[PDB]
Amino acid sequence: PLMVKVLDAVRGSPAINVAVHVFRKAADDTWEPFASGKTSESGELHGLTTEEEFVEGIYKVEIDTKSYWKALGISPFHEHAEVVFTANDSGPRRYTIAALLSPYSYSTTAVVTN
Amino acid sequence: PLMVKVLDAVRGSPAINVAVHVFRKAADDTWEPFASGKTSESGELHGLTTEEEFVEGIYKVEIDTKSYWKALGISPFHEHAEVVFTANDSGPRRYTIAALLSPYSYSTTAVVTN
Amino acid sequence: PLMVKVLDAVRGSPAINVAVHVFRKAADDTWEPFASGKTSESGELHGLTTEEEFVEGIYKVEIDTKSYWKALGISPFHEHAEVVFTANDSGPRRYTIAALLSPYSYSTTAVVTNP
Amino acid sequence: PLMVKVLDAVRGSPAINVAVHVFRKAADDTWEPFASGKTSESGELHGLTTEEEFVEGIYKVEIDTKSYWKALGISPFHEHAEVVFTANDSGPRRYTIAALLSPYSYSTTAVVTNP
Ligand SMILES: Cc1cc(-c2nc3ccccc3o2)cc(C)c1O
Ligand SMILES: Cc1cc(-c2nc3ccccc3o2)cc(C)c1O
Repeated sequence: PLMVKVLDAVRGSPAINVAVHVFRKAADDTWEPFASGKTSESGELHGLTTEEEFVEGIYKVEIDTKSYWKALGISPFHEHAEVVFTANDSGPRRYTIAALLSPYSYSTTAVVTN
Repeated sequence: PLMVKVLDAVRGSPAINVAVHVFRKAADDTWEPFASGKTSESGELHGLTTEEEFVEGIYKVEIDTKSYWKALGISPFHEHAEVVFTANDSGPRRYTIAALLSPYSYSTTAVVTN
Repeated sequence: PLMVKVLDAVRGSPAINVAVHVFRKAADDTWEPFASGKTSESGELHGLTTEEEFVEGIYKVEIDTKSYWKALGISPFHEHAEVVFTANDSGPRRYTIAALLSPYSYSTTAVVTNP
Repeated sequence: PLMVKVLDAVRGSPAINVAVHVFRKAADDTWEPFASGKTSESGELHGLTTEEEFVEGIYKVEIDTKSYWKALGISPFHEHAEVVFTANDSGPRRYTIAALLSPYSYSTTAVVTNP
């Protein structure tokens, strides 16, 4: 039900081998680790969770943009890119979180479908 | 070698049934019709051209954003979104032109891969 | 009534010295030159037109992004970024056309105000 | 030395009355409140800090986008837009953090200048 897609606006390419960490907000308002991985050669990270586990709640997707840019020898602005949202059962069932990265900027969108 | 992907930033969805026209710049500097279609239920338009036909040159991809927004009952700013680029044989072989649409704004990127 | 602002997403800076050409669609459906200029050290281009001259019409703002990137040593994807819109069709408005540039991407927005 | 600018991509306008909270990472690795305010009728938030107070550190600018959209009748995707960055680590700089908002998307950039 959750996929993350990361693109590079400098090179016009997928952003490959980017670390992504997903957290779920706990009852005490802290962020508990939920899922993680590294983007593939297509800039995608699949397999993070299952329908059973991905219950309604507040989630944070953290994309390690700084390390990505540093590996390319480029000085970036942000420590990371953060996407924070509520999963809602009454909306469509599949969430794609997409991010388009530049050294001093990023764009993010959600594509939520059935 | 050419795919167009259109997303809706208001609804968080693919932008479905959007008209897309591709033109190739002619020797006399006019834009000659090249390919066209309507985005699918996934916001994608595949099958526009072939490797044989998609020779090096300057291309324009015109996305009919105004009609899209009007069909949703939303007043938009732009007449259309235009993406103009050179196809180059020495770069990667497959071009995805992606657009992320809002009523008064849009984002576009190119994902060029082998 | 028409201002253009250009930012560089690689440098985190205004995009300075960017050429901008504005056209207006004529009665015969061709794109007539309307005005032109270059962005300043703030990434802004002011003074393109006047409220008298900026009548209703369909306008195209062409931002010459390719030349900008090439001069930074980047061979960019796009030839230019074009922004096409109807202006002043409910009376005079002020338009800011903003663009944020990367070598293989850009975003553009408009801020439209009624004086 | 720190300004926040917020634009609305649906309306083509400044995003007015947007709450913004700035935090700074403390020695113990927690996010300490640093400053806060709301965007003006221009979509800008000035006066958050001073060059004396805005020392080197890791800062988080939280833009309360959800509340903004809900008040326009749109149930948006994100809880907020957060911008996290190291500041002033090569001496004082001026930072503009800009955000362009849609219900299911945003973009953000920084403009960093050396006075
Ligand atoms: C211009 C743009 C494209 C995308 C985009 N998301 C995509 C997903 C699959 C294939 C191509 C894609 O392009 C995402 C964002 C946040 C953007 O600002
Ligand atoms: C297209 C765009 C414009 C801006 C923008 N930032 C601006 C600052 C002052 C005036 C107009 C401005 O437009 C910011 C972002 C994150 C964008 O994606």
